[PDB]
Amino acid sequence: GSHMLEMGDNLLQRIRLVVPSALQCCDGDLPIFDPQRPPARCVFQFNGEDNVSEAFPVEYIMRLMANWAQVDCDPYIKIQNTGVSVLFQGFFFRPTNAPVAEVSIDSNNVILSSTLSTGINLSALESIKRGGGIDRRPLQALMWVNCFVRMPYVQLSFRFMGPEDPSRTIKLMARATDAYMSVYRHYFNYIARSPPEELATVRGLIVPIIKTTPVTLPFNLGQTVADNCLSLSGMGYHLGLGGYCPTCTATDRAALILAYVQQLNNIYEYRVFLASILALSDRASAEPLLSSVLAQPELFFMYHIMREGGMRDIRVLFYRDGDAGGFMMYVIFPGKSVHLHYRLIDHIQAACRGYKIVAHVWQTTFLLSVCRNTVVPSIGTSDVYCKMCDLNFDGELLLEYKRLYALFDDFVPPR
Ligand SMILES: [Zn+2]
Repeated sequence: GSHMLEMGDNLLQRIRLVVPSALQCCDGDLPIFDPQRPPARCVFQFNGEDNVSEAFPVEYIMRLMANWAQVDCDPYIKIQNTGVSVLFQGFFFRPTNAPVAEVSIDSNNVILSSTLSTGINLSALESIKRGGGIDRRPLQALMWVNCFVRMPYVQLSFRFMGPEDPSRTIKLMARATDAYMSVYRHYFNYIARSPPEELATVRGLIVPIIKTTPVTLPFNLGQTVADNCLSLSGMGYHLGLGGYCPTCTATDRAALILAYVQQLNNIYEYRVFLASILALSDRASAEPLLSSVLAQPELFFMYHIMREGGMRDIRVLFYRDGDAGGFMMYVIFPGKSVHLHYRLIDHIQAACRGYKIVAHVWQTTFLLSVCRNTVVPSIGTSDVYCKMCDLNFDGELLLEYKRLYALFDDFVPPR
């Protein structure tokens, strides 16, 4: 009689239970759910507002739904950029032409533009799980989707999470199988009796199973998400999770434009910037060259952000951009290792919108290439040229730029 209505509500309530509150439930008017005839329409919806950074327990919800259904199904969850928010939409079967993300353990990031969407179903999730050798024991490794709502964009990351205490989870599955006497069914029937213990269990999957991921150079920083850091060294090329990176754990558009028009003041701050233009003047007056580089204020933004972020010993090289005109810039890192804090990557991406930032390695030197793909008030070229004449430059600095321009004259950004 009423049982069927109760079975469906118990499901949706347990789903809403495990979804963090920042992703607000926004379901409409839903019908009665028949386990033997699961619906094909959308069964739940959760919404994340702009600037939200939260994780969705995609795998747990999928397996909960598969456990509820008394027939074969392939739970599918669609992740959509609404233009003002991220929208998670759940289904028992993937709609006809719904998208499925092409992700793996190592390539796990997805960036959605405005109005676009991606998705994933339990079948694809399981395939990714068995290809990466992930632990398949129930509750040892479940996938979540970390979302960083950064309108007009939505950043996603498909990550496998695990328990802080695996032994505490092996014992839970031991008590669940005892009461019952796949193995997931034992857990879901047991945990159905204690919503509090179910919440505590899902909220306990908070240990990333893959804290670092390899990348291939050249690496476009546009493939990162807001909490990704980047490490380049003799240990390889890796993306990290800002929260779980030991190095990491250890200014809007206005302030950037304000820094460009106020560069003449605190001339020492970008002494290293002007010294590059001197060294570039030799090879082939310097005033028309200085004007061209200042016509690309994003290049100054990058240099300003790098040093505000602690990367004080960087060097910048300017090369004519054959395609877009003007100049591209190489940020040369010192030494044989570099770590870009996740906050720094976020900053340089926002500051240089319209420019591609790509990490390279050339002649034992790590670098970023900044190539062109809101008006900034122009400054007086002559005002900067005159300050450049009065500035003093040590020979070591000028020789450094001599060696660097000679070293990178043969460097060709793959693009
Ligand atoms: Zn880091």
